[PDB]
Amino acid sequence: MKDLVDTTEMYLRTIYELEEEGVTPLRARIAERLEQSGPTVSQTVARMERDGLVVVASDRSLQMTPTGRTLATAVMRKARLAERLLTDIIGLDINKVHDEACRWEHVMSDEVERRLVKVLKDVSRSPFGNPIPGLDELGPGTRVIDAATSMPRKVRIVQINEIFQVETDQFTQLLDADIRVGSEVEIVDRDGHITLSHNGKDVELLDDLAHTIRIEEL
Repeated sequence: MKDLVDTTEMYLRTIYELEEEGVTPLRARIAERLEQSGPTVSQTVARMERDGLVVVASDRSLQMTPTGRTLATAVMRKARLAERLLTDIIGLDINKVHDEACRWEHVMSDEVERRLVKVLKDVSRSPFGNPIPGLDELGPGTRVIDAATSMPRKVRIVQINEIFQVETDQFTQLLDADIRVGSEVEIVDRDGHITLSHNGKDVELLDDLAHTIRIEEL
């Protein structure tokens, strides 16, 4: 949980900050920043290149691939929401906030993040002045097929994406129990998702629709 994957996250955060600061992301630069290289950044970077997280450009700068950038962004979002939490609510001494949040970034789930944006006064910037990125990405709430569990719960519909369906029979089925963009009950079992809407009615979705309809926690 934090001694391999989090090394990767630390490296990605460092590259992100260097770009943010207007500094060319060079390996030596990353090395002093993290007080590493002995077990050089070189071996770690080569590993990230294999995983498709970054590419070493012609000069020597590190360019994050789109997937790497998406991961780097989530890490910065978690760190900065942690800083905001540690400062506004916990009240930890500002001189200790940076280091604590650097550890916390590796353990905060997306769900905790969603609650923090709801509980914090302002999530615009961190206490250190930098903007908190990826708030949008947080919330396409999620593919129904994944967000569903054997344990029922309410959620809100962000998109049905009927445009992408081939199996039309369920459109009217949904329309009857309403289900357009409102709370509903989600549940799994024999891998078949059912749904209850504002009108106590059930609709057993077919794979196609279950993979496509996207909800959003509330």
